[PDB]
Amino acid sequence: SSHDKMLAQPLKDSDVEVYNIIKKESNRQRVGLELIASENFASRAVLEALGSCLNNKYSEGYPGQRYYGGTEFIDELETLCQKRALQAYKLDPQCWGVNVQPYSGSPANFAVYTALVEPHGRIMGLDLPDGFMTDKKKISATSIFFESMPYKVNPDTGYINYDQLEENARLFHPKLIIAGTSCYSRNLEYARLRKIADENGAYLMADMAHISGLVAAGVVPSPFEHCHVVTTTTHKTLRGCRAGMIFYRKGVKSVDPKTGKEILYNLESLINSAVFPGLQGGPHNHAIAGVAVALKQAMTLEFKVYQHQVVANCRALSEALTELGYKIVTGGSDNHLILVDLRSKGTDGGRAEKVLEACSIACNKNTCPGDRSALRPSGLRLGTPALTSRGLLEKDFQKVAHFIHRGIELTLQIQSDTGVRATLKEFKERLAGDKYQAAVQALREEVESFASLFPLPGLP
Amino acid sequence: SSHDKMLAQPLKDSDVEVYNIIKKESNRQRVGLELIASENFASRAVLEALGSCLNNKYSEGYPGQRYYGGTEFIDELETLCQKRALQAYKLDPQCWGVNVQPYSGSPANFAVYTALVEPHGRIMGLDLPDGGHLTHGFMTDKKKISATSIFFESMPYKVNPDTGYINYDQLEENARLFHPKLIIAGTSCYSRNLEYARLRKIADENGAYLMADMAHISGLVAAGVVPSPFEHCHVVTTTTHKTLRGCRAGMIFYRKGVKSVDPKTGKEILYNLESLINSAVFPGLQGGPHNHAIAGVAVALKQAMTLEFKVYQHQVVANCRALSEALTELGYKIVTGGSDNHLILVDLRSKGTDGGRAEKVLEACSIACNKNTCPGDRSALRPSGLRLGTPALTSRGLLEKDFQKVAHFIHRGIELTLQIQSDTGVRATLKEFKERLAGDKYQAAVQALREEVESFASLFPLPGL
Amino acid sequence: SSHDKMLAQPLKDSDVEVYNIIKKESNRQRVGLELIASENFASRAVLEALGSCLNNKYSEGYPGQRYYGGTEFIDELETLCQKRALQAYKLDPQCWGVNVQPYSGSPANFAVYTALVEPHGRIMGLDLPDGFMTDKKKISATSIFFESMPYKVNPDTGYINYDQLEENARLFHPKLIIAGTSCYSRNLEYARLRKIADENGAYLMADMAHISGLVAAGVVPSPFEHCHVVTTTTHKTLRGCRAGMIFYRKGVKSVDPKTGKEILYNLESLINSAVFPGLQGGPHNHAIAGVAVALKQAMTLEFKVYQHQVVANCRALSEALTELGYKIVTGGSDNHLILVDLRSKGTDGGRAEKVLEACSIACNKNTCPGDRSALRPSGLRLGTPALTSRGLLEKDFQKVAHFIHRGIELTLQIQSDTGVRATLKEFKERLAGDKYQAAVQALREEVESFASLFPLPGLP
Amino acid sequence: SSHDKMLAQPLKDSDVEVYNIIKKESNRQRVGLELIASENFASRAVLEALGSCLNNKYSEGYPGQRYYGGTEFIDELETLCQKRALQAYKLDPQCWGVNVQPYSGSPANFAVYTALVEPHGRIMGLDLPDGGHLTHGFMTDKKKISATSIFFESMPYKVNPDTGYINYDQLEENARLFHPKLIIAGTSCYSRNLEYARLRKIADENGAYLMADMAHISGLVAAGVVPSPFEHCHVVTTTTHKTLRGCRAGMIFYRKGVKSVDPKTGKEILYNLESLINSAVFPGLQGGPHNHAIAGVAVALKQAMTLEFKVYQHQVVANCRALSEALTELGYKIVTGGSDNHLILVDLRSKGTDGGRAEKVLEACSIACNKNTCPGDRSALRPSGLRLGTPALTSRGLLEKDFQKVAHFIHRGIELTLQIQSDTGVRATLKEFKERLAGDKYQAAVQALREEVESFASLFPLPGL
Repeated sequence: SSHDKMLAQPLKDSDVEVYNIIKKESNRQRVGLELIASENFASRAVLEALGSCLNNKYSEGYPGQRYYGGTEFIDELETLCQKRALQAYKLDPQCWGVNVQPYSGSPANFAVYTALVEPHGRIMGLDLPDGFMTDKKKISATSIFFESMPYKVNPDTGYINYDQLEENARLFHPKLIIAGTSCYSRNLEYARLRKIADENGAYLMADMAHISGLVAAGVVPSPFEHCHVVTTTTHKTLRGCRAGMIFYRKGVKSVDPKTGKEILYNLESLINSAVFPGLQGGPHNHAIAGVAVALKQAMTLEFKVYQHQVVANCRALSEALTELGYKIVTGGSDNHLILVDLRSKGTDGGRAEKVLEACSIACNKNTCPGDRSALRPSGLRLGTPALTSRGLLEKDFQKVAHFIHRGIELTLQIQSDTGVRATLKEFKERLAGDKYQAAVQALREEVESFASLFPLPGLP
Repeated sequence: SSHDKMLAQPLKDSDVEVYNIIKKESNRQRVGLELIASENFASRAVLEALGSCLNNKYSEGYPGQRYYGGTEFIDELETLCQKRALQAYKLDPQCWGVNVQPYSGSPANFAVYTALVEPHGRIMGLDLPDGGHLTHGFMTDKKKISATSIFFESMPYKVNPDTGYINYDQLEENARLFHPKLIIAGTSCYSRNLEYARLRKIADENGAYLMADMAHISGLVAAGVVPSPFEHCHVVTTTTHKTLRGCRAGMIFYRKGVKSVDPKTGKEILYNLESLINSAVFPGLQGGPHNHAIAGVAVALKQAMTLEFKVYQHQVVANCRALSEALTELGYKIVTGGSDNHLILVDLRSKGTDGGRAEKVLEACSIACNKNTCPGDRSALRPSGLRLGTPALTSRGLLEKDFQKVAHFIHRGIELTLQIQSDTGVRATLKEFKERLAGDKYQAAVQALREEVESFASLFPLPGL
Repeated sequence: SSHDKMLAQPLKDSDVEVYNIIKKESNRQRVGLELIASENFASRAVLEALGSCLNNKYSEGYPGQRYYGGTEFIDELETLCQKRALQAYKLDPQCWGVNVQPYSGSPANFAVYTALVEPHGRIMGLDLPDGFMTDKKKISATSIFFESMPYKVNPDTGYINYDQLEENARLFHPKLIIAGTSCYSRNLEYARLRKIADENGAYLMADMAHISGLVAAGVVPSPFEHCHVVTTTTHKTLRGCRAGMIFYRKGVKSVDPKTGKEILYNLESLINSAVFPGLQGGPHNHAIAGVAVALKQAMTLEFKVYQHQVVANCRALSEALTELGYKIVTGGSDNHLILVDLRSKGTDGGRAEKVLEACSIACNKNTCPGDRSALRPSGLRLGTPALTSRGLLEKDFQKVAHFIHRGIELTLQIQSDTGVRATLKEFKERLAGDKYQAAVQALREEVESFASLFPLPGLP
Repeated sequence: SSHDKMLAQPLKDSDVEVYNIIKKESNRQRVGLELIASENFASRAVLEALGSCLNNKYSEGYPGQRYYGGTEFIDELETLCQKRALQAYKLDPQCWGVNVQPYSGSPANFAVYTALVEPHGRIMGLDLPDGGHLTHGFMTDKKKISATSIFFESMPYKVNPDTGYINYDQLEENARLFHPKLIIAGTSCYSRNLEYARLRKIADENGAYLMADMAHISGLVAAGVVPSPFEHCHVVTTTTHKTLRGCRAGMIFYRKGVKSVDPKTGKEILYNLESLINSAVFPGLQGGPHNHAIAGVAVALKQAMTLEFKVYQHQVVANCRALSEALTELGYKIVTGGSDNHLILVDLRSKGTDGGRAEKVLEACSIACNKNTCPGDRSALRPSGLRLGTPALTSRGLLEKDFQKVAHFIHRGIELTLQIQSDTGVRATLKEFKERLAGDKYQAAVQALREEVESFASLFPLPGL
């Protein structure tokens, strides 16, 4: 019965190519060390929920205002998901509302923009290379469909120039202030941004994606106390699937003493109209189920213990890097991400990242505060949200730092052999050169011996 | 301690609520009759590929222009997926390019819009009550609803209410006055084929691009039973589920090679849609692609290239024709006479009722249906037609005699609708009708009907696991 | 000293160049036959009003809401002007308002566009070649700042296709539909356009610039019966200065059946804000005084007698031209214009009109349905009211008909001698032939001796 | 018969109402004292040229590319006018071009905007409450008022509230963040000179154009007493009256010739602003130009090229310095310390009052002035400064002692205003101030002051007629 078995044949028997590809990817992820702030591993429950039968049911609409029938279970599931989302951050249901229909973070941001900014409006957000539009063309859709004037961080101290921000806000008259960032270890002053938005009558939007889990454990002050709209995601902190969440205020905005009447919020209806049928159509029920499972798993004491272990291991890694003689800029860090400058060592960030990738070591490259050169980014970024989930410890992070030191010594040897005056092309030519490849091979094997010890969460 | 079990505990033991919800949903879908056109059941291979470790790896960028390291396996997988996509439609790789980065159909449509329309431009697509989609342009005189109508200027063309076919003459006359930049060829409720040759001629006369939307007929194009629009259209946006039995994703096919030749100088002009689409998709709108979705699309495309898929599509169209003839045998008014696809539109005005009441009554007896307006209706909030789809049941093993039995069941349901409407009068409202559905008078009849249809549905298996 | 003379010396003593230029222009205008429909001759009263001391006063704003002090006289003058404007068309002041601040017709159109179209909106109006935007670029500012698609008349008969207009407007959803014409001299069904606007909830715009004074004499049905906003100029019919007027509806728009309430018109405030301080600044008081004098002179029986003489002379000229074998197209026209065709003779309108300008006869080409090319026009439009303002009678119009017949004969002779396949520059060179120069000089002497008998209105 | 009596009747016999209105206006202008900066009396030659028969002739089009016929005289007049305009400012015809077709300053500004800014672009002009003009961009948080703010995106820069000079540093820092396409250099209530070199450097660093507006100094640049901005600016729009003694019109000067050369290929780039400006003026916004206005501005430009004009401008600046020193001696605070142009701004916060009431009190005694906010005022509804213009009275033949007498009269008026304000209290509203002004107690004093100033002003003639 091959005709009936076609819909029931396993993946190993149906397509061996993708099966071998997935097996090789799992083998690489198991024996390869990962040091990336955005990299993590999801639990098995969310993986089982993604492969559920909810991928077939079409559920356009909202509970009580659906378009199709037989959506009682879907409505109950989404209600449970939104209740768990509201309870995870300890928010009053009468004043806060959550939406999980957007597919990811960028669609959620675009929906919020179409709902609030009234395209061709004015936005004020943080600059891209400081943690986006050009004079010749516009790359990001936010600059294409909307007008934005970014504010620059102070190049001397490294903090937001609040006086210049207020001046540019009162001179530009924006409609929404973006209180979000990608590379900023210091905590933002949400109260000052809130009072600025109240003085200018604009809204405040925060982006707590990269810290979505850090706020869950109460390690970072919650931005829900001042910001009106709070957009975030579910991965890179919560070990969940790829989805987006939007938090908006509900209730009375401010009572008007001129007429004695009160004004109610209107963000809920605008957002609900912007998500559907504005941009997206049928939501992903499996994604909502995975998000609900991740949110329920995050509301346990084990999540707080894991976050404490994360911050402790980050502090231990910073201390180990400082002990060996490395210069950690910006006075360490106040979050999980770690930024180090290897300019004084005599090695470039991109070359070091390439040599680390050659020996099964992962990292990230980004510019440093006060951009001085776009061709030589020396802001090598480190993070361990996934190694802590696997079961790494500070005594093991000492050996990880020893491996990083061996890698930087290999990079120094390569730069001394090929020459510091050599361009990037001839350097890329000598990554797999035999001259020292055996040494590089050594830098691989021991690393593998360190990777096969710890297990890999997921499906067996 | 408990940290090792937290990342390894099964969902049945971790969260019993969502487990019971999924079990109840599967039990409902097993004993139910699904007649929605955009409804199908994915295979086990796609479900297993979606729940792989690819959800952990971040793969922002394009092959050869990646931003991070260690992307060999992801690049190989995406290359295999795009090769299978190009081979599934028998397209020359030197003349056609495929992109699978968009998350779904609407993101792909918005990406093509921001790439080619040059926002604040002019768009002409199919009207929504005439079988169009929300992304094809929809706006009223009061305010704009769809994002395509907000960011762009859309003017949809009307369909001929007498014969039911698209009035190509009115479109040609309006193209000279409106001067559009891109013509949308996409249908959601339409039982006939489109004249892509005349649309391409009009686009060349007006100097505009052509964007086809083969969402429903996609799998049909995989079987060769429907003329492929790749012969005339420039851009082609399509989905992966619906009928192709894949995960929720979108695919964009664009032209490559020489677009035109200058007769005077002789210089060869090359296409420029590839770079624009690649820039609009990333980092224009979306960020990190879903590797699991790409793997599922690749598996579905590999499974579609078999003869079993063509046999399944032939059985789908045969059961569609059988259901159509069995329903027109009972005296039901069918628009346009027949159907050239899997979806059919049954008109209820010949029975003295509307589509909403019949859809709700079918919903009461576990019969999946959807309402839709007919060409020539005086109001959009009171639809008179019902949309039925064959492949949802055909994927389970339904036959011609079984389809005739389901047609008799829908006839009995329509008789029940007429009885309930005559019991509450002709001047009643819809709330009173819904209250009469849950009444004790018709409780026994609808209960017996639901039990009968559930016993009939329990004989066929349900794919998944 | 010299300061007492610099601001007191006449124009003849100050600058002799512009003085001689004005003298030559007046001499040319004295001996000649201006056959353009747009040209006219203003009275001496408005000429003295333009040279008044009102040019020094720099006033801004509207009466009762001025910015500077001591504007009582300007406010009284503007009130008298608007009262005379309302009384000239027999309009109820409680339902109609008039504004004279716009400088000309196109500024008034742009002001009402910024007031009622909400730029980046939708407009529906007649195109250029049927009495405007290209496929590559945009020429008019209306297509640049606003989106618009034109509706075209049927090619067989030439009347407005109202059914196709309804079918297009039902899907295009226009915000304001205009009703104007420059070469389509057939009456428009304003009731059907009003019904269309009420069905689509849009506004109706009228352009009575060509028939403005013709509405003052009651010869043409007034478009104020159905149209909401009616713009018009001040010259070419009423013999006034360069200015424009905007008429808008006032009162209750419609009754609200929900609670028995009523919706009042708000076009007044929008038009006022768009005019000032939207586009223009300080209005021209001299222009206001001139248009006020013109409106006061137009409300007399002499104006109606002049319009009757205009239409009688137009009928007589059309009959005299038809008698001489010249095929008049569309049976002439309705109000004041005639259009002779020369395609039956063989020569185009361009050669005839350039020979006419060579023999001191003022004519101009125009685009009409049938003449698919502007470089080779077949339509020669003339103008009646100028000769009537100069005092020409029926026998005088017959003499002008004999003169234009002789001119067409001379043009045909020139074309036959130079060849029908010759280019335009060959025709220009043949126009300077010895015998042709003698003939055109004789014709010029004849027409100058004919025109010297009739006086020229203006300053002594 | 009737046509000889209607079209030849004088204005006094035809319409007596407008005749009496004009007579009353002339009497008010002769007996009253005007101190507004944007006020002047045109010569009799311009008034005679305005009333010529040129109003009848239509001149739609450009010289050499006309549409109608018989325009040789109008073409020669426009050529003479543009030649006089080019020669008045000592500009090379091969490098500069002039256009006089715009009707006024605002239409010319809008034409330059729609020609160069590429609407929906970004502009940076001077703020309205900081001495700027309304056409230079002005918008609030609730809605947009100016058409420039509606069609374009404008972000104005403020003036230093401490010293009173334009903060070029803040403008330079904001130019890199806003990325403007055109920088506006213009003002209406600024008593100092502009640093056009710094603005040109900022524009070259940002790659944007520099649009100058020399309206209030249109005459000052003619006599060479103020440095000309043509050395750095590309496009300069100006008026024809205010301080030039001409009719209502506007002029636009644009650069011509080679803009820059390519260092790599060696090919020189030519300017393209001429064609864009010509297309934006006609048939972009306006239609048929005013030949009488062209003749009047030509006469004014020919009269301005004499030595009497330079002597008049020197007398204006001397009387302005004398009035400034008299106001400083009278204990009144002068903004920015002095004035380098014809206009001055006197602050009233040093005496404990505002300009709103003082303006109307001066108007009650036949003293014309205008209120304006001072740099540092927290509310635009209560302005504190008063703007005074010397060239309005200098055109009649006043001297330093005459301006000192006017300053003494203004001081007495300010004393009366302070007395009236103290009589009604500080917490009183402006309407209560108006009602208290109607009382005979102060009405007798203001009437005596009005009689005195009228008897003083009647001793001087009034140009015109």
